[PDB]
Amino acid sequence: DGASSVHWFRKGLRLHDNPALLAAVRGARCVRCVYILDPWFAASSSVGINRWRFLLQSLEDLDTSLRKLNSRLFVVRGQPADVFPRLFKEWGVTRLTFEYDSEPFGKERDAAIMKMAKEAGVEVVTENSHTLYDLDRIIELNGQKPPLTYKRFQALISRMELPKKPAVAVSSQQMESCRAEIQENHDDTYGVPSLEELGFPTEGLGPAVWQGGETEALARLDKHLERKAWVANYERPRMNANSLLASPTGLSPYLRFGCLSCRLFYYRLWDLYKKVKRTPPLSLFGQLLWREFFYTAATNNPRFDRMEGNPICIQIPWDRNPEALAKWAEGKTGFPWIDAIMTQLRQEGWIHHLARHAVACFLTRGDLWVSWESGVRVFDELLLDADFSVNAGSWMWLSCSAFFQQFFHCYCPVGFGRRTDPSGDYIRRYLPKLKGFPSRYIYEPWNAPESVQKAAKCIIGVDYPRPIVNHAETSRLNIERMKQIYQQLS
Ligand SMILES: O=C1NCCN1C[C@H](O)Cn1c2ccc(F)cc2c2cc(F)ccc21
Repeated sequence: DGASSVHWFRKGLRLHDNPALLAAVRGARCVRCVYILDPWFAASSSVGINRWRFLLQSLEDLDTSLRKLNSRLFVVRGQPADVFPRLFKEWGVTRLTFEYDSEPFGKERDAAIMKMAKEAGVEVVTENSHTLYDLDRIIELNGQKPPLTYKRFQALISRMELPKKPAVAVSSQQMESCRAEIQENHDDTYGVPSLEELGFPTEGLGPAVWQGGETEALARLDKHLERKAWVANYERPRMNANSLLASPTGLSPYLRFGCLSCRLFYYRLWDLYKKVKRTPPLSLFGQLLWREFFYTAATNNPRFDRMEGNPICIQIPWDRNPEALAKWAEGKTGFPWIDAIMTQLRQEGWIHHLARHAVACFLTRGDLWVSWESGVRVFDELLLDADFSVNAGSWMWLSCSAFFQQFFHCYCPVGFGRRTDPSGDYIRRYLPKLKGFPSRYIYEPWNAPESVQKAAKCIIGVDYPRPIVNHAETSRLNIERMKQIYQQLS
């Protein structure tokens, strides 16, 4: 008997490698794809324009793909626990499918939905295609606790099956054939909203730096895996000035929203390795494996993104310093390297991993001694590839709050920028107020003589702030403080 299925998009915003959507379609007489938009989400949230644009463009891409099959995405407004009982009744739903969510809050949401579906006679299929592995299997093999060091994680997955291959494509014919009739007034209720409807400024015609959606994700995957990009990205990567700019082959926002399947990426990367080198090392997959590591650590920890009550996080007496945090968040620290990175993050929504090391170091154990929790919140607002697991996980790792086995140094907020871009043009691009400084002073403009500041038409302390701390004194004190925190544990 043919099901009436609803496939629920949350992440996994794609039609390729979507085993949950396969389960919705197989043996269905009727299928509807829904995204549930909580109309009061923003009331509790301060998420910025770049993440909203990326989400909306991802939903518009799904709707465009569904229109090719004479169907539509249903953007249902409400909270899942409220709308699903109505949808079940009104649409006569017999099956609900969705990609598994490992994050503690989503797991609790989904468990409640599964209870309500069971009560209503609705079958539920979930598939764990957001990650490479069954995270619960990793934890099970580790004595029912997540690994807390990366080598242990690698040992565990090294005695597990390989990640599942990407699922086969849903039949275009099957999907158009089993579609729900779209009403002409679909957009009364179920349309994808425009950015201007969310109060954001009017969008231009030019493309975003990071255009959302599955179509863009797959085009980027293709370019990313061109042989001509193999040396630059996998054989001999270099952290140079050009690396700091958003790359047209970058995949991380698409992986985070599920516009790109991590299993597809994994096996296409393996395929390219085979062609070029004629069994790859684990390091080939490091980007995906570190992501999986943080997902595994997060899934059973509802306090993962907090310090207090987080069982894996050392309790550190961070300063309560809202003025410093606000300066850090707005790029007003007076360190042009830090400020340019935070400006790029706010303007575009992606910054290089080593630039994330730099600004997170400055906020937490390197300089300002503000809790990593506040850095998590700012990255959640602004960073396209941040989610509960990788954001908090990376901040705890970087700040030596969790996963600690050895100390590693924070980069210098002057020297690291100077080395990465000796030209200073990264600074000039994101902090044009500083553009007249010669490259000798542009990373440390408080050291420029008054003659140079006058000719650069930027007087430090007036047109651009003085550095908010003395880095040499502050970082040595902070190192001393952290060392004592850890050595005292004995
Ligand atoms: O470089 C290394 N070594 C081990 C892992 N890794 C890559 C990091 O995960 C990159 N990264 C993030 C990715 C997503 C996100 F939402 C937040 C962060 C983030 C926060 C930090 F404070 C510092 C690094 C950060």
